[PDB]
Amino acid sequence: SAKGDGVTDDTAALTSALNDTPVGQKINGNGKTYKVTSLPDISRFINTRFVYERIPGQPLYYASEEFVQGELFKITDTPYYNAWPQDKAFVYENVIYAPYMGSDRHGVSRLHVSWVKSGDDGQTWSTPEWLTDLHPDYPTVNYHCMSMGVCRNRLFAMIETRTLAKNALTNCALWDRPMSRSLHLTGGITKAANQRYATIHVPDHGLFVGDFVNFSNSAVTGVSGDMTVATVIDKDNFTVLTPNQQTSDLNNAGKNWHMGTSFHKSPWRKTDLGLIPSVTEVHSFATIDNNGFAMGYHQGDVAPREVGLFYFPDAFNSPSNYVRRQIPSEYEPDASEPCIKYYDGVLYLITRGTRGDRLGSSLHRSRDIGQTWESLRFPHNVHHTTLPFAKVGDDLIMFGSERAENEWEAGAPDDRYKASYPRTFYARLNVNNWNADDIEWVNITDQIYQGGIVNSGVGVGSVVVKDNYIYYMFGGEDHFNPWTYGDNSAKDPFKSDGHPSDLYCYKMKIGPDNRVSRDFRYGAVPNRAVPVFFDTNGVRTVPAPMEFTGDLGLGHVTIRASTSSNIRSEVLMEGEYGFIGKSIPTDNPAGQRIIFCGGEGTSSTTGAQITLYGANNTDSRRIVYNGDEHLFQSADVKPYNDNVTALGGPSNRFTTAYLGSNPIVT
Amino acid sequence: SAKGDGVTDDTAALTSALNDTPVGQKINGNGKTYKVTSLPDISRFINTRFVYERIPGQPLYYASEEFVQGELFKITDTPYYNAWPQDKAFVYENVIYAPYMGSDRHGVSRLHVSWVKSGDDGQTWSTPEWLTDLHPDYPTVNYHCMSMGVCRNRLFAMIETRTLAKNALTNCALWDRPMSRSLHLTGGITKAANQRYATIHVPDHGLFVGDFVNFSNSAVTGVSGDMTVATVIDKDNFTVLTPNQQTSDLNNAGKNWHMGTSFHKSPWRKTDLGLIPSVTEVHSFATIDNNGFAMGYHQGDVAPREVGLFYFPDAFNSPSNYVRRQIPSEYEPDASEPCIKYYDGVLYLITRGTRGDRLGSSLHRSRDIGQTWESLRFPHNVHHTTLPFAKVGDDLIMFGSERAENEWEAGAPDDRYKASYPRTFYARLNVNNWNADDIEWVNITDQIYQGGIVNSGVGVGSVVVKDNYIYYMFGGEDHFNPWTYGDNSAKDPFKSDGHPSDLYCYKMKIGPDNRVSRDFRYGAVPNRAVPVFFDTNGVRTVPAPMEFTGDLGLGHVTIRASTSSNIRSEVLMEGEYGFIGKSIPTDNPAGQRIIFCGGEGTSSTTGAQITLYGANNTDSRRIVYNGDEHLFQSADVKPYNDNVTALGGPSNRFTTAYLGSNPIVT
Amino acid sequence: SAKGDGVTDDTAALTSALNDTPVGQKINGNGKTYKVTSLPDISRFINTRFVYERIPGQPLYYASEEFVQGELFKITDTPYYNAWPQDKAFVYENVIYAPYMGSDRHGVSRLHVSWVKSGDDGQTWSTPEWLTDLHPDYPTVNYHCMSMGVCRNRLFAMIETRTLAKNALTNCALWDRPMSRSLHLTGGITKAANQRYATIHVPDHGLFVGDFVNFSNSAVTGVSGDMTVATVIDKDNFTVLTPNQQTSDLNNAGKNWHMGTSFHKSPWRKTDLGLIPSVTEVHSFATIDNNGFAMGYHQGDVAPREVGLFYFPDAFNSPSNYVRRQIPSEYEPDASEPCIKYYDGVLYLITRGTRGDRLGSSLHRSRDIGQTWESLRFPHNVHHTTLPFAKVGDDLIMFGSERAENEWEAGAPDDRYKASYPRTFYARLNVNNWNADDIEWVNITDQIYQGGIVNSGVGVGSVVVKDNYIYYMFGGEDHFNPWTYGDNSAKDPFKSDGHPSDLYCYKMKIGPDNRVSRDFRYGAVPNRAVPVFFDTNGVRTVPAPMEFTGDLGLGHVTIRASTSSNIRSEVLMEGEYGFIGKSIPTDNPAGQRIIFCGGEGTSSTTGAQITLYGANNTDSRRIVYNGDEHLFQSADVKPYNDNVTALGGPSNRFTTAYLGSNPIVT
Repeated sequence: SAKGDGVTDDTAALTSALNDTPVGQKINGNGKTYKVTSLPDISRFINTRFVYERIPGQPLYYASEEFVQGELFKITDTPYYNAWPQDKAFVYENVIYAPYMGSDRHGVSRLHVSWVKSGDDGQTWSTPEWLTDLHPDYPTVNYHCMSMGVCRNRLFAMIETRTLAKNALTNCALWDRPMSRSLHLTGGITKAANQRYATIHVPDHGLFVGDFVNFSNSAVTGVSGDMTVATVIDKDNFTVLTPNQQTSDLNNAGKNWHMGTSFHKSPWRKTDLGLIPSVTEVHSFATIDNNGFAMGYHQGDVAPREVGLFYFPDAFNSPSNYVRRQIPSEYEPDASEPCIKYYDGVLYLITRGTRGDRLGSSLHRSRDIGQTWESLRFPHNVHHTTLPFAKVGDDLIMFGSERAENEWEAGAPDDRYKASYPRTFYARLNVNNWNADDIEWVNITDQIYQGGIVNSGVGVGSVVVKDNYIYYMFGGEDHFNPWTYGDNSAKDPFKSDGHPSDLYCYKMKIGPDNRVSRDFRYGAVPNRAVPVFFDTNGVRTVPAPMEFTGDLGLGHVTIRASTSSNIRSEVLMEGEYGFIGKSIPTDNPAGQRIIFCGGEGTSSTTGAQITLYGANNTDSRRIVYNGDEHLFQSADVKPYNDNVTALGGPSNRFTTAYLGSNPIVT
Repeated sequence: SAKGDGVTDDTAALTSALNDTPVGQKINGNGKTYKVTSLPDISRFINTRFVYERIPGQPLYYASEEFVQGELFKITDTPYYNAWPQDKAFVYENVIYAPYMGSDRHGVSRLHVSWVKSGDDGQTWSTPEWLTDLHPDYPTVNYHCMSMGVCRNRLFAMIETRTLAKNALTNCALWDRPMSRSLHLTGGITKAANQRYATIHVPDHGLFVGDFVNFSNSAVTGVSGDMTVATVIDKDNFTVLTPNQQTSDLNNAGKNWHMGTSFHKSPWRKTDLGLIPSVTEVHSFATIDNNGFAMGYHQGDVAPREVGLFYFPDAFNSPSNYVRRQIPSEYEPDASEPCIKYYDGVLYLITRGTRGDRLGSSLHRSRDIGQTWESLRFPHNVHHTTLPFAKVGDDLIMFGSERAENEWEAGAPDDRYKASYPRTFYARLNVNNWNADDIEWVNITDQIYQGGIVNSGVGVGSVVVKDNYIYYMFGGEDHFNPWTYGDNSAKDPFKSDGHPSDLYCYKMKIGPDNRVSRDFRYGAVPNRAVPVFFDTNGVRTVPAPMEFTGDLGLGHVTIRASTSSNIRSEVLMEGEYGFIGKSIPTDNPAGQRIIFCGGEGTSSTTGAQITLYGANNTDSRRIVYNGDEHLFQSADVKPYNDNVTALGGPSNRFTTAYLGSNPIVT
Repeated sequence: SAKGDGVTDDTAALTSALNDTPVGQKINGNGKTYKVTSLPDISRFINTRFVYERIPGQPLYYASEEFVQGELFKITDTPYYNAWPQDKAFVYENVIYAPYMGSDRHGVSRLHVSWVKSGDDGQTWSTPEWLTDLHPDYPTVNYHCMSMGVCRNRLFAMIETRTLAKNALTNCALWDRPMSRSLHLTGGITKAANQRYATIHVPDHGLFVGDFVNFSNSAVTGVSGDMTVATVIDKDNFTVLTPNQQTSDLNNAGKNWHMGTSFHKSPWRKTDLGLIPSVTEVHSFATIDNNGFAMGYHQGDVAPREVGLFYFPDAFNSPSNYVRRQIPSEYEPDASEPCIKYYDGVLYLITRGTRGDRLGSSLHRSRDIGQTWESLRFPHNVHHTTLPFAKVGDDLIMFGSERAENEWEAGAPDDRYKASYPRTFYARLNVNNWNADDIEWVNITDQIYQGGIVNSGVGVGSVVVKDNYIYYMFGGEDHFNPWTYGDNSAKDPFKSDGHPSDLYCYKMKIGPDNRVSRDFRYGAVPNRAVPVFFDTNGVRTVPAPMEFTGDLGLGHVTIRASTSSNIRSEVLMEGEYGFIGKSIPTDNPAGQRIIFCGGEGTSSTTGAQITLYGANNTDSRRIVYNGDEHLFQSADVKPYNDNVTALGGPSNRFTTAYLGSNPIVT
C-alpha cells in the first residue's frame, strides 16, 4: 500500500491499486502527495497530488481532480488572436475585468486593447469591448497595453504606440477615465445664493472638469439629470453649473439622492510621456494609495538590461511625474515583464526569466516603493512566463504557464512548431518565510499550443482576488491552425477559424464559502451580442443598433419605415460620394441595367421609372426616363457641351416646342 | 464528533472536522441535519443539511451540494429586464414553457410578454419569443400578463393593459389561442354527397371557427393541406369547407391520417372584460376541468384589500362569464398575488405577504372552488415573494426567493441599494397534516441582487412538474449595473450591459428515474437565433429571414440576385415615401454627390450614369445625366414652372431641335 | 445485501438499500453488475451496472453515472434536419471531424453535406461548414454522402446524386481535395538555372496539378507566397512555376522553411463513376494504405440484395478503378450500410440489420481485402442501427442507437408517432475470442425521438479514436415538433423551431490519461459565428464578411465609406438587372414616391433631387428633376417615340431655346 509521504516511491503500489480497482471508482488520495517515477492515470484519482521528476532533480507537482477547489473556464471565443491579459486584470465594484489584446499576431497589426467582464463571479463573461481604436497613423503604428488598473475610481492605462514593422516602442502615454458608478448618498449638495454652481461632496470622487455626472432626487434646484463637472475644488468636492440661481442658500443635508458617473460618456485624459528613455515595455500595475500607483517596466533591447517600476506619486494633479526604480542589478539579466502589487506598505515584484539556461524569475520586496529591496531567486531558471499573483493572508499565490509542453524546466529546450499540451502551474509562498528553495509548483490545468507558428498565445496572464476566490486569466489555444503557413499568410481573423488563442480563467477557492452554491448550468440562448427575438409574426428580430463593417452580401431587401414619425424609409450614404451600381451579369450581360421606380413593380405601370443601361447591354449606356410627366424644376434643361448635341433626332422628333419667345440661334 | 440530530449544537465538532481534513475531501453528512450557530464552509460538504437561526427564533435550513438531487440552470440571457415568470409556466405535450415579461423596468415600458421553452427536460432553452406586440396606444399604455395556462388544448392568458406613467390597470382581456399539435388518427372524416363540408371527429379539439388545420393522407376528396375550421358542431366535431362536391358519401374509417393545428397561424380570440372592478393584478392559473379554469387576483391599491380568484366555468362557450371568490377576510390584509392550483377536486391557494412586520403568506384549500376554505398561516411573516407550488403525492412543494439578501425573516428590514446574494428556498407541506408550524424552508441556491436601483428582479417565479422533476422558473440578477443612476436614465436595454435581470430554472428530482442519464454538456455553436453556415466560399451565411429594427451602419454592400427565378436583385422601400440621400462628407464636403450607374464602376465607360450633386458640392445642386442615349418616354419634356427656365443656354447650345411642326410661341 | 454477481436477482436487496439511505447519497456498486427484474432509480447509483431483461431472454446492461469514464456532448444546434454522421468521421492533424447531412427531411431536399469540427478533443465544436452546394439541377436532384475519409493527406468522399422525388441514386462521383496543413521543412527546394520552375520535395504530399501551395522563408528566388502546383513529378515531388529565372542553380539544402496547403483554395478533383450498377448507397470508409482505400456499399432495391465494399487500390493515379467485394452470401439478406475499418492487415465489416424479426447485424474480418471472410452473427437480430466501431488493443468497440425507445430487441415492433427516449448502447468484442454469443450491450445514454413524424434522426452515427478517447457522433432529437403535420408541411427550417434533429458526441475514455485535466466550463460569449465587438462608441460591431440570403427587413440604414481608400460608400446590385422600388403605402397611398438626393435631407435645399412618383400618388407617375443645373452629357435629349411628345406645354412654356441653328421641322 502507498505511503503518500511525498518521498517514498509509491509507483508500484499505485499501479497495483489501479489494476485491482474498477475503472469507474474514484480513488481517494486523502489529500496526500505521492511520489512516482511515471505519472499514473491521474483521471482515476480524486483529492490526490503527485510529485514527479520529468527532468531528474526538478520535482513538480500534479493535482488530480478535487485536490484543489478550483475550475477552469473559457472566457473568450473570438476569431482574433486573443492573448496577453498580462498584467491588466482588476476587480471594481463586484465586476471582474479581464483586459487583453485582440490582434492578428504577436505585434500590433489589427490590434484593439479589449476586455471581457464577469458579473457573476466568473461563471459567465461579457461580449468583448474595444477600449482603443486603431491609431490615427495605422498601419504604420498602433496601440499596445500591458499595464492597466484602478486608482481612486479612475481607470489608468499605459497606452503605448508601437510600429507594425518591428513592434518598436515609439511613444508612451498615460490614459485615464472615470469608472462608471451609481452612488446612493445622503446630503452633500450645497448651492450658495446668487450664483449658479452647486458643490457636490463625494469623497475620493476621482472626477475631472468635463466628466459626466447624472443626478436623481437631489432636492437642490438645478441639480438634475445629465450634467458635467464644472470645477474640481479638491479630492472630495466638485461643482456643477446649474441653469439658475436663487436668493437663498440650498443644502440637501439629510436627504437621500443618487449620482452619477460614466466611463463611456467621459473623455480619456491623455498625458503624453514621450519615448521614455530606456524602456521596452510597461507592464503590470500596483495601486499604492489614494493618489497614485506604480507600473512595471523592463528594457531588453540594448545592454544593459533593466527591470523595475515607474512610481507616479500623484497621478491626479501630476500625471506626467513619475520616478524610476530598478531591482538590484544581479537580478536584471535575462529578465523582463515584472508583475507588481502592493499590500500593507510592501511592494512585491516578480520577474519573467527569458531563458531556461540562465537564472530565471526572481521575487523582490520593498518597504520604500522600490528604493531598496530584499530578493530571492526561484530555483531552476523559471522562464518564458510572467508570474502574476495576489497576496491572500501570509501567502503570495502565483500562477504561471509554460508556452508549449515540457518547456518549464531548467535546461528544457523550446519545443515549437508541433501541437502540444502546455502545463499551467500555481504556487504559494509565505512572505514571512522569504525563501523559494522548496517551492512547490502545482500543475492544475493543461492547455493546448497549436504549433502552426512558433509563437504561443498560452499563459502571460493576470491575477485578481474577489471575495474568497482567486482568478488567473490567461491565454490558451486549440488545435485549429491559423493557416499563416497556408492560405491565410495575411492573418485575416475572419477566414476559416481565425486565430486559435483565446482567454481562459482558473477560479480557485481561497477561503471558506458560508453560502449555499451560486453555480448554474448555462442553458440559455446567448442573446447579448446579437439580441434576437421571434416577433409575433414568427420572424427573427434584432432591435439593437448594429454596425457591419465587413463586406456584406444581401438577398431580397425591404427598407421599412423608420424615420420622421415613421413617414419614410431612409438610406443615407456616407463618404465623399456614394455609388450605386450594377455588376456585370453572369448569364445575360446583354441585359445589364438598373431600374429605379416610384412604384412597387418592374412594370412602368406601377410608377415612374428611370432605367440606366449598362455598357454591356444591347442598348449600350441608354437611359430611359418613363413617367406621365417629366418636370424639370429650378434650372434650364441644357446639354453638357456647347453646340455638340441636339434636341430630338430625325427618327425621334418632338411634336413641337412651347416657348415664351422665338429660339435664340447663334 | 457531530451528532447530526438537528438540535444539538454541532458547530465546534464541525469546525474541528474541517480543520483536520484536506480541503478537497468531500465531507459526507450522511443526509443528516446539523444545528450550527454560524454557517461553516458549506462548499466542503456533500449530502449535508444545516439548521441555523440567523435571526434567533427563526430556523432555516441550508443544503450542501448533493443533499437534494437538483441543479440550477440559467435560461435567458437578454439585455431586457427579464423577470416575472409569475405565475405562467406550464408544460404541454412534453415541452416546458417559461413565459415572462421582458421590459426595461418594473413597469410596462418597452414590455413584451415573452416566453422561452425547453424541448429537452430543462437542459437547453429556446430563443425568446414575443407573445404580444407593443399596444396600439403605446407609449400611453402597454400590455402585462401574470396569468396564463392551458385548458383543453388552448392557451388562455389574461392580457392586461396598464399605464406607463403609474402602472395603473386600465383593461383586462382574456386572450386564447389553440396550441400547435400533430395528431395521428384512424378514421373520423365524413363527407356527405352533394355538398362541400367534411365533418372531422377530433375529441376535445379545442378549435374555433377560423382556426388553422392541416390535413395529410385523409383519403377524403377536398380534405387536404392547409385549411381552416368552417364550423364547430360540438367539442369533439368540427367541419372544413372543401372546394368540391361529389355524388357519393365519403367515410375514411379504418384509414390512418394526420392533422394539423397551429398556434401561430390561428388568430387570438379576445374577450374584452373591461376594467374588472376591485382588481390590481390577475395572477396565476389553475385548470379545473375540460371546460374551464380559475385565475388568481388581488386588489391592493386602496383599503380594503381583496384576494381571491375568478372562476371561468365554461371558458370555451362563455369566456366573459366568471365568478369572483375571495379568501377569508382575516387573511386579505397585507396579502397579494395568490398562486392557485387544482388537484383531485381541491383548489389550493397561497398568498404573497407584503410586509415583514405583519402576518404574511397563508395557504388555503377548498373543495368548492373558493366558496368555502380551510386556512393556515405560514409562521414568521413570509413576505415579498410569491410561493408557486405543485402537489406531488401527499405534499405541496413550494418555492420562494427573497428579493435581496437577508430579507426573508420576520422583522428583517428591506436592504436595497447594495449588491447582495438573496437566498432561494423550497419547502414541503403534507396536506393530510395541514399544519405549517414546523415548516422547513430549505435554501437550495443563491442569486444576485445588483443594487443599482431599489427594485429587484429576483424570484417571483412559477412552478411546473414534468415526469419525475419539478421546475422552479424565476428571476435573478448579476453584478452589471443598468446605469439608471448613470448614463442610461432612459433605461435603453441596448446600451452597455442592458438590464441584469434574467431567468433561471431550478430543476429538482421528485421521483425515481428508471432510465440511464440524458444529460449532456453543450459544446455546439448556438445556431438557432442567427443561424450561420460557412458557405463553400468560406463566408458566413445566414439563410433565415431576419428583421433589423435598430439603426444599422453597413460597409460595402452587394445586393445579390434573389427575385423572379433570380433574374433580379431587389430593394423595396416602405412607408409613405423612400429617401436615398448623401451625408455631408467629413473631409471633402466640396465633393458631395451620389453617382447612380447602370454598370459596374464609377467610370461612365461602364454604363449610363446620373450624378446628383449635394448643396455642399463645388457645383452646388448640379445634376449630370450621362448616357449614349437620353430617351424620354410616355410624356412631354417640360419645365416645372411657366416662362421661368429655358432649353439650352448661350454657352450650352443645342445644335438644333428636330420637330414635327414649328414652335408654338406665345 | 445485494450479491452483484450478474445472475442472482438483487431487485429486493436494492429496493431495501434505496429505502434505507438518504436520497442524496451516491450508492457505490463497486463496478459490479446487478441483476434486476425492474430497473431501480439509476440516478442514485455510481459505479454500478445493471442487467435487466425488458424482453424475457434478451438481457441488456445499463450504466449508472461513473461506471464508464464517459460524457455526452451536444455538438450541433441548427434549425436544419441534422443527421447521418454515418459513416464519415475522421481525425486529421489533431482535429476531430464530424461530417453529416443538414437537410429538411429523410431525403435530399435542402441538403448540404456539412461538418463541424473540434479543436479541443471534443469539448467545443465549430460553426457548421457546407462542403457541397445545392446541385446545379436542383430541385430535381441533389447531393448525398455517407462515405468520406482521408488517404495520403487528401479528403476523399463518394458524392452521390439522388432525386428529390424518391431519393433514387442517379450518379456516383469520387470527389477529393488536399487537406490543409502547415509543414516545417529543411531543404528540398531546387531551381535549375535558366528556367522558371522550382521542384519541391515533400514526401507523400498528396497534391495534384493546380492545388494551392504557400511558401515562407524558402531562400529560393521566386518561391514565395501563394502559388499552385505546376506538375507532379511523383508522390514525393512537384514543381511550381515562379515569376523569374536565374543564371545559376539554387538549392536550399540545410535551410528551414515552411509550406503551405489549402483545402479551400484547391479545386475538388471530381471523378465521374456514373451510375454504379447494383448500388443503393455507398457508406463508410477505410484507409488501406498510402495508395488507396475501401468504401462500403449495399444494394437493397432489387434481388439479389448485396452488401460489401469497393476497393480503390490506387486512388491517386487511378480514381476510376475499383473492385467490388461482397460479404458471404448468407449474411447479405436483411443487411445494409456496412461499417468498415482496416487494422494491422485485417479488414473488419459490420452490417446494419433491416428488421427485428430476421437475423440482423453481423461482423466479418478479411485478410485479403474482402475476397474471403470469417464471420459471426450478433445475437437477437440487431437492427435499424449502423454499428460504427474502432479497434483498441484486442477489442472492437462498437456503438449503436435504437431509433425510438424499445425497438432494440429482437421481435420489438417499431414504435413511432409518439415521443420517447431511445437507448444508446456500446459493446466490446474481443477479436481473438471471435464469439459474440455473450456480447454485452451497455446502455450509456438516452436520447429523444420527437414523434412528430415517423422518421427518426437518432443514431446512425460514426466513430473515431483520438489519443486515449473514443468518440461516437450520432443524431438525437428534442421535443420540439417540426410541424410537418401542422403549419410547416413545406419543412422550411427557418420557421418556428425548425427540425429537432441535431448531433451529439459520446466521448469515452479508452486508455490512461497521464496529464492533469484539460476540462473547462464554457463561460464565453460564442463569438465565431457572428463576431460582435462593442466599439469605442458603445455599438455592437461585426467586422466579418457575411451573406444574408433570407429576406431581410431593415430599419434606418447608413452606408458608410468603405471603398477606394474609403473615399466612397458603395452598393453593387447583381443579377441580370437591379430594381429599387417603392411599396404601396399603407396609410397614405396618395403620397407613394421615392426621393433620390445628392444631399443629406428631404429638402431640395440640401442637394439635387429626382423624385419618382408612384402610380398611386395624386400625381400619378410624375417625375420631378430638381437641380440648379440640368446637364445632359454624351447624347441628344430625345423623345422615346417619334412625333408623339412635346417640349413644354401651354401652361409650362420654356422661356426660349438656345440653338446653333434653326429647328429642323419635318
